[PDB]
Amino acid sequence: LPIKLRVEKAYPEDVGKRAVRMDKASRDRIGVSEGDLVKITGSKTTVARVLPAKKEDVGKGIVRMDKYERQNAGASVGEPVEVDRA
Ligand SMILES: [Zn+2]
Ligand SMILES: [Zn+2]
Ligand SMILES: [Zn+2]
Ligand SMILES: [Zn+2]
Ligand SMILES: [Zn+2]
Ligand SMILES: [Zn+2]
Ligand SMILES: [Zn+2]
Repeated sequence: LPIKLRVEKAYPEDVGKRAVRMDKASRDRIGVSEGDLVKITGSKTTVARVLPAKKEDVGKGIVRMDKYERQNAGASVGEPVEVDRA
């Protein structure tokens, strides 16, 4: 089973990276470490590398995604997506 996390915007420093940020609890729940590939599915599905959360975001059930990943997952900011190992 995947986990669900709420889409939020990427920090500018991560825009144009095929990568998303999620905290360690979230990584632990799907069994991935920083640098591994995750599958992300809103209404569409895409893949991206796992980055750790910024400190301000630890413990939040969010996943930070830039515009390209949001487009490819078919998900808007504030909507949940399913995240699983790739
Ligand atoms: Zn920064
Ligand atoms: Zn990207
Ligand atoms: Zn790993
Ligand atoms: Zn890093
Ligand atoms: Zn939507
Ligand atoms: Zn929000
Ligand atoms: Zn749902």
